[PDB]
Amino acid sequence: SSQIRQNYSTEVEAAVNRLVNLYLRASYTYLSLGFYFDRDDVALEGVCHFFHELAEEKREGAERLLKMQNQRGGRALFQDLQKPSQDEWGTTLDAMKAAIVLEKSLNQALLDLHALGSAQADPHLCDFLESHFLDEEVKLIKKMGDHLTNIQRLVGSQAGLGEYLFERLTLKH
Amino acid sequence: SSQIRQNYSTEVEAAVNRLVNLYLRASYTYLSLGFYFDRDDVALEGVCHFFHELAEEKREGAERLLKMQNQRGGRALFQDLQKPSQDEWGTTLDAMKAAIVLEKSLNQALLDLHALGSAQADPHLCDFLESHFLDEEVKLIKKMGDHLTNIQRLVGSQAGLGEYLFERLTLKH
Amino acid sequence: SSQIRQNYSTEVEAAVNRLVNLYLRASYTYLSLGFYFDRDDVALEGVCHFFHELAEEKREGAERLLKMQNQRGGRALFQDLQKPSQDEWGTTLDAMKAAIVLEKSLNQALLDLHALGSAQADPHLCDFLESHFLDEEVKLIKKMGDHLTNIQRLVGSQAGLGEYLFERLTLKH
Amino acid sequence: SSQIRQNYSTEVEAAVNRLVNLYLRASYTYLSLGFYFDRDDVALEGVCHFFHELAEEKREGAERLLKMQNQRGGRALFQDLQKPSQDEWGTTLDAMKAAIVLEKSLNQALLDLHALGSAQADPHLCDFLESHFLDEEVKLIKKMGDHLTNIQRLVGSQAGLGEYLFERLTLKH
Amino acid sequence: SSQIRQNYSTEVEAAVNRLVNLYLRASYTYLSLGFYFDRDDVALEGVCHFFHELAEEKREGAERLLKMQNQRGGRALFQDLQKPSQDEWGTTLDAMKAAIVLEKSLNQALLDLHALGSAQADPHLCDFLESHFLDEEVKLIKKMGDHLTNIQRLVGSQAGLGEYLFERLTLKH
Ligand SMILES: [Cl-]
Ligand SMILES: [Cl-]
Ligand SMILES: [Cl-]
Ligand SMILES: [Cl-]
Ligand SMILES: [Cl-]
Ligand SMILES: [Ir+4]
Ligand SMILES: [Ir+4]
Ligand SMILES: [Ir+4]
Ligand SMILES: [Ir+4]
Ligand SMILES: [Ir+4]
Ligand SMILES: [Ir+4]
Ligand SMILES: [Ir+4]
Ligand SMILES: [Ir+4]
Ligand SMILES: [Ir+4]
Ligand SMILES: [Ir+4]
Ligand SMILES: [Ir+4]
Ligand SMILES: [Ir+4]
Ligand SMILES: [Ir+4]
Ligand SMILES: [Ir+4]
Ligand SMILES: [Ir+4]
Ligand SMILES: [Ir+4]
Ligand SMILES: [Ir+4]
Ligand SMILES: [Ir+4]
Ligand SMILES: [Ir+4]
Ligand SMILES: [Ir+4]
Ligand SMILES: [Ir+4]
Ligand SMILES: [Ir+4]
Ligand SMILES: [Ir+4]
Ligand SMILES: [Ir+4]
Ligand SMILES: [Ir+4]
Ligand SMILES: [Ir+4]
Ligand SMILES: [Ir+4]
Ligand SMILES: [Ir+4]
Ligand SMILES: [Ir+4]
Ligand SMILES: [Ir+4]
Repeated sequence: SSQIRQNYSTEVEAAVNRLVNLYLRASYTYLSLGFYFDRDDVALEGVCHFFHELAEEKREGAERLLKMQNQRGGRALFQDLQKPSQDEWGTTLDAMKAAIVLEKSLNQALLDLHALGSAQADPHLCDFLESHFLDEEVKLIKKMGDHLTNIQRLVGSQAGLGEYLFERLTLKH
Repeated sequence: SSQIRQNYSTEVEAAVNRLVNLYLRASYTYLSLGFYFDRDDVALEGVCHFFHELAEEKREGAERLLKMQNQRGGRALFQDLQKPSQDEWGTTLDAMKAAIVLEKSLNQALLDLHALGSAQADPHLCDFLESHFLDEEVKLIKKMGDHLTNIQRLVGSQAGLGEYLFERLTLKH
Repeated sequence: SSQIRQNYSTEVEAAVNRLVNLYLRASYTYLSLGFYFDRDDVALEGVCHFFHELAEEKREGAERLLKMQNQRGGRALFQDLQKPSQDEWGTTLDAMKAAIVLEKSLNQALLDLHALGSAQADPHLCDFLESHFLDEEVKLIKKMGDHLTNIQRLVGSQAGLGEYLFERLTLKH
Repeated sequence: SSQIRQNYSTEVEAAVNRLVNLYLRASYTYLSLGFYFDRDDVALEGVCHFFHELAEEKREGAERLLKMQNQRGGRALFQDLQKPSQDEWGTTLDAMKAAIVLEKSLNQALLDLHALGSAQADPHLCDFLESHFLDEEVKLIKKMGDHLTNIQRLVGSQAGLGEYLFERLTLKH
Repeated sequence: SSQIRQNYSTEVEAAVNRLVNLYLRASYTYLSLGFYFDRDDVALEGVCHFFHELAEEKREGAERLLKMQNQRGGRALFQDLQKPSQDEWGTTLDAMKAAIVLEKSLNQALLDLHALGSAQADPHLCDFLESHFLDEEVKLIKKMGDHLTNIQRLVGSQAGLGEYLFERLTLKH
């Protein structure tokens, strides 16, 4: 409310609600990725676990944004959550490529909101993103890039072997 | 690589490689300062320890920059490391004056890189420097200034006495 | 200084300063090797760790030489540190071959300094090298030779598979 | 005896007996130095302790030589122990200068015996000296040189002040 | 001696001395196998360890036979120990095939000595072999046969890969 709100633009408020929607959509995408790798005809437990953990992390990011919206006196507004872009996610390589495309879209949304906060002279917003989001996203994208390189090295002429070995020896089960 | 790189300018990448070189050069200067105060004809153990700890801290700073270069998808490029500016470092006062000149050159390089990141709208870079470098450097320069004042108070007409007492009663052995 | 110096030739003093430069150059080479294997497009953590540990070990060797220089009353003299011979290090096999070439150059420098100490009738120098350097170097070169053989066995017709498996099952992560 | 003796020259045997005499004489000199600094008109406890510890260390060195003489099948032969060179030892500076002259005479005797062992192709003798004596002597002479430099820095125009402060703040009480 | 000897034939006594020689020869063969797999150009630590443990076990078997020879009042007689049949042992498969040939020769010698004890009505001898040797040998030969099958499965078209993986994932390091 207006009782606490100070230096918190309507533009930032609306962009925070849109970023909550993006993070919840990303969480839903990772929920779908994780259950796909739990199928009996896919059966890669370390890949399931990897994506299920990211579903939780993206939900938590949305909840931290909503907490901050209320700390600044803005009002949460929820929109429909679109379903994920695919029903089946292919190989671990296909899934990791889709994940890094998703993360770079979140990172660009964070950078766009930081730029809006900078333009609005909203240093609390800018610090909030720097402290809780920007480095978490750079670290995650580096880890996904590391995983992509290792998955790609393992395809060789024996793709099933490579997919098994990556799941067994890199990912957590 | 281009697989992870996002919002990371070639200007920042090059300036990070130059700052790694500056931090490694500073580490090498402090290595030389510390071994000079271990000479049998100098023999000030607390001064040796002070500079040897700074050699480690500046190496660690370079390694954190290199880690960040790879997290952003830039490429580390190493150059020759120039030898320190002196082979013998004079009195503890001379050495502490040389140290604060070195630290203010590092601090200005940090501030210049922060300004470049600001101009490039690179908030991850700016936060990285604010979080791991800028306050560490202000604290160190304050401590060196405190030490300079105490060393200067102790010169009096008995410079050897004063140098001994500072090493014994302020510095760590 | 001349206050403590005894049986410590100017030839040995100068050769110890050159060996410090060689060890620091080797440390710098291993720093570069380790950050190359941390690139997102290389991404071999066990290889990164292997080389980063050697960077530390070679720095420590240089510092033990400098300590000994001062214990004998010689004077440390630092020179420029040349950059490593490559900016990119190829495969783990290429990197391990470069590492064993580097180590055999250090070992020959140790053996040359031992021979000079022998010729100068400097038994403290000879014992110092025997006690802290010669067996450490033989052990390291044996381990690198063991690793080269295992890497070479794994190339087969599936080089990426082999590189992954060596990193996962031999090297430490 | 001839029952165990092997590769142990009569020259080395005699030189070991002479070195025992030198170490016992050095022990006796340090006994005198320590009791002089315990006089009520001298009264420098940290200096007393420093020299009394060296009296013990030099006795222990003689006893290790005698143990080795019997392990090699040589025969200990004792000679008269000459009294120390002074009855009163002056200032801490005078005493530390006398101590480093004494230690460099012991070190030259060690180096001479090592050279004789080398010439006699007696590697057990050479290793024994390298392992238990040569580095102990280099470390001690470095510490004495460090102390001389600090004592000299403290003389200034207030020699009594400096002598008190060195004893209080460097030496152990 | 005749003071304790009872029901212990000269035939059994001589055959026990021959079996000691066979076990010591087997120990020597396993010593050679283990050091071959420690070569830098072979470098299979789990294979080294496997054979070095068998060298110890075969020595211990010989020592238990010698203990029993003296408990029965026979007299140990030692013969020359022939060197192993090869200086280089080929692949892990070649080495494991040589090991099972060696073990089946030991097992046949045990069975022959049991038959002699049976014929001599020497139940202490027969029980001694049943209790300490016959099942140990059946268990070892089963384990070697298990290993041969797994090594053979791994040759495929990538023999170096298979040899590495067997050493890493079956044998102990
Ligand atoms: Cl709606
Ligand atoms: Cl260059
Ligand atoms: Cl220069
Ligand atoms: Cl007499
Ligand atoms: Cl014979
Ligand atoms: Ir799951
Ligand atoms: Ir799951
Ligand atoms: Ir799950
Ligand atoms: Ir900002
Ligand atoms: Ir693991
Ligand atoms: Ir987990
Ligand atoms: Ir597991
Ligand atoms: Ir030091
Ligand atoms: Ir130091
Ligand atoms: Ir140090
Ligand atoms: Ir900023
Ligand atoms: Ir400290
Ligand atoms: Ir690393
Ligand atoms: Ir590393
Ligand atoms: Ir590292
Ligand atoms: Ir030598
Ligand atoms: Ir393991
Ligand atoms: Ir480790
Ligand atoms: Ir005393
Ligand atoms: Ir005393
Ligand atoms: Ir005493
Ligand atoms: Ir020698
Ligand atoms: Ir103290
Ligand atoms: Ir003490
Ligand atoms: Ir005290
Ligand atoms: Ir081994
Ligand atoms: Ir072994
Ligand atoms: Ir072994
Ligand atoms: Ir039977
Ligand atoms: Ir074992």
